[PDB]
Amino acid sequence: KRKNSPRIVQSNDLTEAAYSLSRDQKRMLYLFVDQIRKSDEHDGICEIHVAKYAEIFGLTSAEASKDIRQALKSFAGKEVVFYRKGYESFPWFIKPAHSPSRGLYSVHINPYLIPFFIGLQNRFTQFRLSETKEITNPYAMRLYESLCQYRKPDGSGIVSLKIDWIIERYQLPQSYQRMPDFRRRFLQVCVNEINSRTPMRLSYIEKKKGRQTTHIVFSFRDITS
DNA sequence: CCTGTGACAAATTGCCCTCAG
DNA sequence: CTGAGGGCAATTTGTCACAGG
Ligand SMILES: [Mg+2]
Ligand SMILES: [Mg+2]
Repeated sequence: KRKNSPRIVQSNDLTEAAYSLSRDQKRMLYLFVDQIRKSDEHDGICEIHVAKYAEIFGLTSAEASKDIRQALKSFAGKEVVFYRKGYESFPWFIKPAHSPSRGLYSVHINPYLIPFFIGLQNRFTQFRLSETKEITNPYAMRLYESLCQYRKPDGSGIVSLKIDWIIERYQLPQSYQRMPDFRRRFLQVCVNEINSRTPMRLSYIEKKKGRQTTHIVFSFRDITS
């Protein structure tokens, strides 16, 4: 099969939020949201084990330590903003991470994010973790999550996304407001990298209005077709 | 206006090595 | 032996000048 990798289940509000995290931060953010789904009333305290992280992401003990230490530092000052319109901004962490023993980090998610993570019925995105552990460009990650929000059961879909919305929720660098660059350094990159490192296969077409290009119409099928 | 491309810069990659318990 | 450190060269991301439809 391919069903042994953990099932990531995030609310569509998180899928659509505007924030900025590295690949490495997003890698961890998948793990945290997994822990949180164990509540009979959860508090926002998560733990991270170097040794297991290495096995999941195919990295050496030493380099897995570099990756974790450096991102935990980079969280501070980083906000996530939720919409639906609507406008709300929260901090990811409320305390610095730390290590009570070798190999172990304790992080403290803002408890208020707990409902935005768990979400509402028939209103959520889902994907296996194995589906996304070989992506490098975090932007390629954000797009894949989005596509997954519209995946039918047979692993196929069609969705049109407006470009001014991608620049906003995915918080793209300034210069990609000039379409030639948006084309070259974001769209063609994140599409090839999905085609290569995920079980999804993707094509696209550009919706133009006047001289301006305004929407990307993404459609895809699953490799097991 | 729109487009693509060449050049330059600043950032991320996997990889190497030392050293402490 | 693991993992907390320091470091590096090659490749990928981000910016912007110039040329043409
Ligand atoms: Mg990054
Ligand atoms: Mg790394």
